[PDB]
Amino acid sequence: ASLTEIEHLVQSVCKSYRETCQLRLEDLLRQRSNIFSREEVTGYQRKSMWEMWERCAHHLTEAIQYVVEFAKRLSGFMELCQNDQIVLLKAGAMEVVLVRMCRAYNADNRTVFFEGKYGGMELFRALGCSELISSIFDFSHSLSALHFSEDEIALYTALVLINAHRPGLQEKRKVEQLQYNLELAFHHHLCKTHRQSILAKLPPKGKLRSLCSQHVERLQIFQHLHPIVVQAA
Ligand SMILES: OC(c1ccc(-c2ccc(CN3CCN(Cc4ccncc4)CC3)cc2)c(F)c1)(C(F)(F)F)C(F)(F)F
Repeated sequence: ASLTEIEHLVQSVCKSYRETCQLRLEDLLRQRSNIFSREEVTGYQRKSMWEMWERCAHHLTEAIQYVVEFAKRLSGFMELCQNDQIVLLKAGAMEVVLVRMCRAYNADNRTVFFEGKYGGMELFRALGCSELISSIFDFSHSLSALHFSEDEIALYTALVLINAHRPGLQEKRKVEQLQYNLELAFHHHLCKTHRQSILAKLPPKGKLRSLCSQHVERLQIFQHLHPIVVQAA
């Protein structure tokens, strides 16, 4: 692993992120003042859990599609067998969506960009999932305090996906090598940018993991009775 190779991996991972980040940072920021009105919030709260579930399902399905496209552009991911690609994505795609979410989160007023405007967590009341929604807002509140840059999100979410400890992998050594390469790139870039300090402030991978298991359990109990077909890209 030469300096030139490490830096090419850095630049490469950051390019794939730039091409598959669903929402441009500039828009998210300039729309921070565009907040749902009290009447609009009441409108979301009056919807049935079934309508709200299908709006969130569509929103999450779309975001997962971008995370999948992100993975496919990661050096070496496509050279993995189909089984390992699926294992990695099934275990990590929703964790990455939760990480990316902090870009759309405004720590000042505790609102998130959702269907065109910023709203607090009371927007999702109809789902009857206050505790879980609150946990998701707290998680992205923590990441916002770190001031995650776009390249830190790119490199960190690459490491969420490329994890040689996911059970079910058939080529563990090949994933281990990809993982260590990405760890090198991530650590090298933090040094270049003077951001060593965030390693210890990052959440433990078990925090993100537990958050997504509670997520998917409610996810399946919802889709068990209300399926939907979404678009592509
Ligand atoms: O698990 C449940 C659940 C219900 C709703 C959300 C949910 C949906 C949307 C948002 C706002 N988004 C976050 C993702 N961000 C992606 C992104 C960000 C930045 N750049 C590119 C892409 C766009 C903004 C927040 C939360 C959820 F996460 C889980 C429940 F808890 F209710 F049970 C379910 F499904 F069962 F209903």
